[PDB]
Amino acid sequence: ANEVIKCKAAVAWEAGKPLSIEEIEVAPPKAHEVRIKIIATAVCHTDAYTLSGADPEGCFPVILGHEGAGIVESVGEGVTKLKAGDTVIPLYIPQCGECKFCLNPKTNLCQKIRVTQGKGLMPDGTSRFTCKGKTILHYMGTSTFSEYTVVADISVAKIDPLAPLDKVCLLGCGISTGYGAAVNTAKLEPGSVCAVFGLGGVGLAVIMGCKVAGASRIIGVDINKDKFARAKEFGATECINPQDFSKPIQEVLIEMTDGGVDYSFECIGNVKVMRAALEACHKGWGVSVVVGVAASGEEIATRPFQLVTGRTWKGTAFGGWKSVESVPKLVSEYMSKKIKVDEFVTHNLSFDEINKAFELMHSGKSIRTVVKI
Amino acid sequence: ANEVIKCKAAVAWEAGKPLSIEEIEVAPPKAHEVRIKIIATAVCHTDAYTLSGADPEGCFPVILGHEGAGIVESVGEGVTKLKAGDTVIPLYIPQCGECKFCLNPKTNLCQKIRVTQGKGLMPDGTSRFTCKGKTILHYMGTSTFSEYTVVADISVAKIDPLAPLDKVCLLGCGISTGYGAAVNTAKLEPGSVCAVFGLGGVGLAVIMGCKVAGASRIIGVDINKDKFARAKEFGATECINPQDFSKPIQEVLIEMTDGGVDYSFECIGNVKVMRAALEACHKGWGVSVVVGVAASGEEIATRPFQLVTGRTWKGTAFGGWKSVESVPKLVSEYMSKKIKVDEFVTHNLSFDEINKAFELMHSGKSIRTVVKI
Ligand SMILES: O=C(O)CCCCCCCCCCCO
Ligand SMILES: O=C(O)CCCCCCCCCCCO
Ligand SMILES: [K+]
Ligand SMILES: [K+]
Ligand SMILES: [Zn+2]
Ligand SMILES: [Zn+2]
Ligand SMILES: [Zn+2]
Ligand SMILES: [Zn+2]
Repeated sequence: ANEVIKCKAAVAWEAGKPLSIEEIEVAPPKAHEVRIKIIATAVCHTDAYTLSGADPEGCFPVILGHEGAGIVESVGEGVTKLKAGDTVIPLYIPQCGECKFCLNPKTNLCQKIRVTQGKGLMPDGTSRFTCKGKTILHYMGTSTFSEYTVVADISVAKIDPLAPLDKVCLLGCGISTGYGAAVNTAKLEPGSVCAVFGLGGVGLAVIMGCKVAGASRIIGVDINKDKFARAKEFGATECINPQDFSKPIQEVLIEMTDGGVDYSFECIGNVKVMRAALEACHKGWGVSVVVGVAASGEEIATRPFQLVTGRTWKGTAFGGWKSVESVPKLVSEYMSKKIKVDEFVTHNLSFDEINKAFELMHSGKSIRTVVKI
Repeated sequence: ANEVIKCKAAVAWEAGKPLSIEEIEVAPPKAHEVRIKIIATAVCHTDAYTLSGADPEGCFPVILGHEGAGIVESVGEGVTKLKAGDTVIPLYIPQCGECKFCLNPKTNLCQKIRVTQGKGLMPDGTSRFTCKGKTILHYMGTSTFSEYTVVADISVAKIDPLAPLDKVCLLGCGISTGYGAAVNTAKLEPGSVCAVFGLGGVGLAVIMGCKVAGASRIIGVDINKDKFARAKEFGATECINPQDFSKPIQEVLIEMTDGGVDYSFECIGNVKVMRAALEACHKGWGVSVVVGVAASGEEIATRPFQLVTGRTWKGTAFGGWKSVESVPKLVSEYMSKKIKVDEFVTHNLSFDEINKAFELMHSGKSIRTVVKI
């Protein structure tokens, strides 16, 4: 049958500390669970956020990581859609396909296993990870920073067997979220004028999506000019540095587009930028999409007049993609060269050097660092 | 040859004081202007809001009133589509039909004459009103509180000649705004679950709209239980008084609807309630609409999480109706008994008793008081 697996994993023993490569034990999959051999994983700002200890919802010890790609090692009882050998991507936003949310076309926020996932546990209320006699928690239902992870069977996307995993693992969060924010949440029309705040991975995917949608103008906004070049390569028609102006960035964009942009996207998680992103939208029909995850407690604000006169404030989680359905298609779009993925990889590292991925993120030198398990 | 007209008008010489019935002069229509004989007018909370002085940009002396219906008395140079005798409704939201706003299907906010109108002046930068050697300012481009008023030729809706003016004057604002908020802004689908905050004329019109759109549950919310009976009559499936509960109203609504409403409308102009209305919306697809009625002066707020997890914050002005082409149709819908108007009229007064219309409103014992000129 399926035996316990002894492998390595990057364990987060405590908030504020770097990850530790430990020898852990991964229990076999129980009913409706699948054990996956992680081949490649990357670091998202959210992983770092939780690791810092700033996340009031974060618990330790825990195995982080939610951008990964691997191969099904084994499945539990009741699982028939997935089998050993299947090429897959773990999903932090599952798709049971039977709940109120999955059944509603307007959302992708499946709630079937949210409760247990938030507690870093499998649906049955227990963890599949142990290390040196201690229970180690799951993270975002994925825990991709391990040679082997166990996820709910509704948290799995079966993808093209030929997809390069050291690439598509990025579709686990960043690229998909940004891309979807443009084509799913905003659904911008050809010819639209867009503004993108934050030119990191997510921001670049937004630009990518805006270009796929046929936007006439895509204005990149970032205080770090070093990110401009790549933003342009992705489709940005122009980039502006807020520090180069002496007035509110909103005013700069308004004057720059004769009224404001048709669509703006905040990809940083900064509440002040979110407000500016909203107010930079054109009167009457402007739409602003919050893609970034702001620190707990922080709240956004603006004057109701902004909404009364036509602006709309929206947000998105994982680009609004119903995970199980979409991810395989997104991988196919990458395979057929409809969207870019490779362009997001700025660095490559081995599992033992996973901490450098975190460092490269803070230094803001990279977009995405792919970790080879 | 149009001459100066000596007539009666309700002038607001200053804020915080009752309107003064004065004898004024109304200059003839200059190029592209229309002089209308007001037959009936009503008082909207906005009129009282300006009068109270609580409005930052409120200027005096001025002739208030923006809910009116009348007959074209004469037209200025260049006016070809309108003539003496035409049945009309003045519009505070114009429709030049050629600026970028009028040409865009996503908005009704024509900007052609915004600037001058905001200053209580006609497009040429001057006022047609005078009284006792003093120039009196126009209001919202309509100034219906006069036997005769002059408006830009793009601020005029030509309506069905058979329409009872002592009725359709309410379509100048309140009814149209609430109704449009439901069918244009929200565009709620049949079966939708709704919540309406503020059960005044606007709220009742929103309820009527929700009913026309085929909403399943329509929850009226107001701290004044006296407004419940009429709300039910308009279609509210039930009403709740926030004061009958300890927990925040959004928590109450969330509990009542197993997650929150699909659409919520704030019809009071209170930023705290606006936040409640937004958070009272269901996760994933909830949409809250701020119905333009004030200029609160303050700001609205919430946690980005609300938007990230699916809720959408919108706003509306005059229900998003492209005024010149819509008002006539709304009149036709009332004529065809598709929508209600008569049910909004709770009191009737003569022009001389116009101040009483303001009293009935502040005491919240009334929906709409139609003033017969
Ligand atoms: O289903 C739910 O209740 C909540 C779903 C959470 C989705 C919001 C995304 C927050 C940031 C994490 C992903 C980006 O790194
Ligand atoms: O400034 C513009 O272009 C359009 C105007 C936006 C104002 C919204 C209307 C609110 C006025 C009070 C409600 C009617 O008494
Ligand atoms: K759109
Ligand atoms: K809708
Ligand atoms: Zn992420
Ligand atoms: Zn589900
Ligand atoms: Zn116009
Ligand atoms: Zn009004």
